[PDB]
Amino acid sequence: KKVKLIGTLDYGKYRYPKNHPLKIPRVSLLLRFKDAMNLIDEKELIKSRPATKEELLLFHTEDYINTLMEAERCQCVPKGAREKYNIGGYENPVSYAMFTGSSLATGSTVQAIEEFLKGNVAFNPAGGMHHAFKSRANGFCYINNPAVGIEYLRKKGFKRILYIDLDAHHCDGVQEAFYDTDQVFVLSLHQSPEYAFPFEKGFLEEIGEGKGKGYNLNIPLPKGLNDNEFLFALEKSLEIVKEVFEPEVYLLQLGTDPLLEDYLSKFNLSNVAFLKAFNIVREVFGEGVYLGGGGYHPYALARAWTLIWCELSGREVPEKLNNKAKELLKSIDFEEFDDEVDRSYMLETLKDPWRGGEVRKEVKDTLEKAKA
Repeated sequence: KKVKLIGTLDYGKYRYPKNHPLKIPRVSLLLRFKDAMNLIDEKELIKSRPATKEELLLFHTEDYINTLMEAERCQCVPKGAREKYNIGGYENPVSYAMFTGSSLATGSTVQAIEEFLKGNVAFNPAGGMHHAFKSRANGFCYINNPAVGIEYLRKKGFKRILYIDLDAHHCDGVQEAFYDTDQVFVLSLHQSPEYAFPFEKGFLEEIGEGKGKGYNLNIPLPKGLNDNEFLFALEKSLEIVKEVFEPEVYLLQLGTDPLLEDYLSKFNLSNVAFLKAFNIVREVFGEGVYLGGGGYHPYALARAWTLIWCELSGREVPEKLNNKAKELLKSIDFEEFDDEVDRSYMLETLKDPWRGGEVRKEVKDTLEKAKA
């Protein structure tokens, strides 16, 4: 069984614009970072390929896909598309990430699935664009690779597919996509919509509809979440899923936004708890298909996914970053949101110290209601 990382430095040329949180390098940064740390070899890397039109149409509608292609190459917001497809605003702007970069991340998810089906283990850090809808952009996402991937598996004959989303934001796009079926089960832990995007979905009472009622489980969590609370919630929710669903295969999305250093979440987790969460899922369901996700702090993203790569790859995690790696991170013009918190300590070690605490009653209550 080989372990593979799907990626390419080309993502670096399809960055979001200016002000946008996705302006920073991410998968290209991960690749350069693992290379600088000498934690990856050429034969472990599979070059990302674009999703084909056919693969895209496994989930998205033609008119929507055609609009993304036209908007991108002509660099415009076609008449009626802002309203109809949610394209053009600050959130889902016109850029080359809208179709080319998105198609590359999505093809990489199909590649990750292809590798898994060959019996190998793969990680597509560019994947996990979980907010896009069948025919509309949303939450910085234009193409929903998790949904394309799940439909890819359904076409292959899988009838029990589990999707687990550990990103700090709700996979509203994925929820809608499989809300109606009992063939797919979606579990998402995320900041409560009472205070975080998408605000409109992500509540605990959304458990599906029709045949799929009972096959969607949202675990909304509070501000200031610590490591113990996140892992408590994870272990308990996995038990709920396990008692009701026996997956033939599962996909796991690993956005790094739940970390303390990422301002896009009110969660204050450590990279080490992030790593334990990943391993807890594997202990419960064995090996699955691994995807990236939201993560908007370059240092946080790089070190955390590096822990994931080291776990999968079977190599020891160095306790410190070498010079090439620190200089790489320092070269990223990022600018911390808070004028000065000082995140330079992140350059001094790969793993951060645990960030635990007591498990609040709120969290215990949510999981108890989720069970019933």
